[PDB]
Amino acid sequence: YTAVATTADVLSAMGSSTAVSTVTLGSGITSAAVTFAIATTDSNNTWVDNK
Amino acid sequence: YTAVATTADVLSAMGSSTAVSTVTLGSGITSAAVTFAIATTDSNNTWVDNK
Repeated sequence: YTAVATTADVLSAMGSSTAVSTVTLGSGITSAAVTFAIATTDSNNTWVDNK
Repeated sequence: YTAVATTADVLSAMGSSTAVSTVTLGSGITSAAVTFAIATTDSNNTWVDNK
């Protein structure tokens, strides 16, 4: 009743891959990265805030 | 030399259909509209500024 409560859930409502492309294309000042390979061949791709 | 010049071109830089989906999905406070049918079925769709 002093600090606001949190009811975090795994919604996955943003699940669509095309939707993720939309949000990562028109994002603000961001530094989003992708891990897309297994640990023996893993990598991270870091791109522009909004491109 | 006083009024700025204009060199507008047909860019089609957002030619990809998903690119237009991104710009109409991540748009600001807009009123973007779509006409998607011919004169005998012509209409217009108006939707939320960013949804």
